[PDB]
Amino acid sequence: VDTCSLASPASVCRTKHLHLRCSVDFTRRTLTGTAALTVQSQEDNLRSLVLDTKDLTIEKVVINGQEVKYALGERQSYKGSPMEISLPIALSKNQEIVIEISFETSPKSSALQWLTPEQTSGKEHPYLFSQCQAIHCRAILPCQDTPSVKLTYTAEVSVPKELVALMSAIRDGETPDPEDPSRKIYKFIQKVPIPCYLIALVVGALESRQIGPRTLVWSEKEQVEKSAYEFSETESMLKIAEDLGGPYVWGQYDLLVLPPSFPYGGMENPCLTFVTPTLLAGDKSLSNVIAHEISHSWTGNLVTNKTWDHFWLNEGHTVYLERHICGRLFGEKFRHFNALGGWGELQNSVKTFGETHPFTKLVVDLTDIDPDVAYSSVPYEKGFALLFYLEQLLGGPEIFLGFLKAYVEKFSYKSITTDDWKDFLYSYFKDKVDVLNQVDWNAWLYSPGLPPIKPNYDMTLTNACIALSQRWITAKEDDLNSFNATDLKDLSSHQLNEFLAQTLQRAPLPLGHIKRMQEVYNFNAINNSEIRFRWLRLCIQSKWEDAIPLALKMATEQGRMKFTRPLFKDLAAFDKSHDQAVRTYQEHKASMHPVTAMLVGKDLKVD
Ligand SMILES: c1ccc(Oc2ccc(-c3cnc[nH]3)cc2)cc1
Ligand SMILES: [Yb+3]
Ligand SMILES: [Yb+3]
Ligand SMILES: [Zn+2]
Repeated sequence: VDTCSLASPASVCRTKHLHLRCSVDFTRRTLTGTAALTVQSQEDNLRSLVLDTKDLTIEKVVINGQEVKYALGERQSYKGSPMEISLPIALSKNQEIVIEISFETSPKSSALQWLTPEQTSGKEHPYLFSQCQAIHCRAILPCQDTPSVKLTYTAEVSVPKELVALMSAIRDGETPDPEDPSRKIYKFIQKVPIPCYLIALVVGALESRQIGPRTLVWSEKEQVEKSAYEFSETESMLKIAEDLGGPYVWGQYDLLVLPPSFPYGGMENPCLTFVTPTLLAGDKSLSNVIAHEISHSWTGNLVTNKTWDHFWLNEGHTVYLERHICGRLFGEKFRHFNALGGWGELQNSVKTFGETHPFTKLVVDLTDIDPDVAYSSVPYEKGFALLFYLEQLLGGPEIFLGFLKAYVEKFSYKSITTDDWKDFLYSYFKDKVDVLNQVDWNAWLYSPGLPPIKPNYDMTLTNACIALSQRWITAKEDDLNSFNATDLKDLSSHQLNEFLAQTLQRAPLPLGHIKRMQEVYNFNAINNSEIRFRWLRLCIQSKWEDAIPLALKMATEQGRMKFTRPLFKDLAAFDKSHDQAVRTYQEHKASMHPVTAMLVGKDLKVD
């Protein structure tokens, strides 16, 4: 039972294939076309079925060349409206039919962001991008919008000829549009069965540069060169991931660097990972996001969560693999450093939500909950902590990686629950069941708050961050002169970020301390988005008025939710910037990504 979907479940019927034929209309801000769904009946005498839709305009439904009856139910908030389709003939079990739905998206589709030329790098062309995870595919096309159903797809997308279209699929050619010479049709093929949240589309003035044997980086021309350098470790990370998870089955691994309003750090769209331009630090320091997206090619894209209640399966295992890739490239001491950092991020999420909050549970119950509202570090970090705890309990990383590879092999091309995962863990580790029976499963999986046990972490790389953070926290006015730029000479950008995170956990600090920190460290000059984000939060929470224009600029010049949401919340909580935070949000609301706009609105209590 997928409580986030209004469609017929996989026990009734299953979509096997989607053939999408659409046109991108920038003037109307609509995608117009036909979604031809190959549906297989799982029941005898099947006469109707239900699909998910959200703000879609349906023109007609054609089956076997004839128009059929359909009805749209009442809208159920963020779940959208169920579409019931009357089949022209009753279907036997395993019988297939093609249902061709003519539709148009709304300009306010929650899956899409339409950008005017002014909102892009080049300033001459418009731009469009999609983001389906978790339940926004229904706001693009009618579908069984549930990760419990996997389908292949083909697509033909008509766009203005001066633009390029890309999808989460293999590029299958381009031709002039035979119905409009001012347009081009780009073709796509996704031969590997995927859940529909993995369907993705981008249309804009895109250029590409090859960075590996199976990787192109795509972006507007202005970002191509910086992107090619930033993500140069991609091929080496793909090779390590294959060693850990088995063959890469997707063919190509391309990267698309989106405009700054992209709401997430990355999105694992198959064949075409989408990334935030906030990774463009100039030193490859934020490349763990690429390692994370690459890992999803196994954990999430091959083995998928059956419902959103089991999303931790996707994230926990991906973070676990991501940390091993970075560990193979930079050492085991670095893997422990990132892991311990992740525990800190989990402490933060638990503190923010509250230790009894249901969203702090590993397995959640999303009935009547908008998944976008539940989104946090919890499934990532509590999921990772569980796996890291199990690794230590079970004999170490080599042993636990053996389980991960077998797990991916066992469940490839399937959608699974937490019970399916636990059963296989027990089956794989049959000779260690007595060890497994010591795990407090009810607490780990179903209880809110911090996990019952904290794993063991090597402290080598963390020690200098903790030492410097503690020097600042315990410093009195007569100690401020003892700080100097030399305090940072032996710290990597990762350690600098960790020093800020540690200090931020004890914020506010006195205003004189924060002013001294700028004087000696010149943190205002740092472009690295992670570091700048934590430094600006530290300044605002410490009531430094000078930081207000810097924090407002970062919150609005980019839209990665991880940065924009806490920056707006900190600015709203500071009396000196409260009014400016609310006004800036209201002024930018129309230009923002629809999900980000909704979430920042809720955070600020501005309707
Ligand atoms: C993007 C948007 C929403 C989404 O849905 C969620 C979010 C959080 C959980 C969750 C699990 N434990 C605690 N929170 C589960 C599902 C996933 C991706
Ligand atoms: Yb081809
Ligand atoms: Yb003193
Ligand atoms: Zn992920």
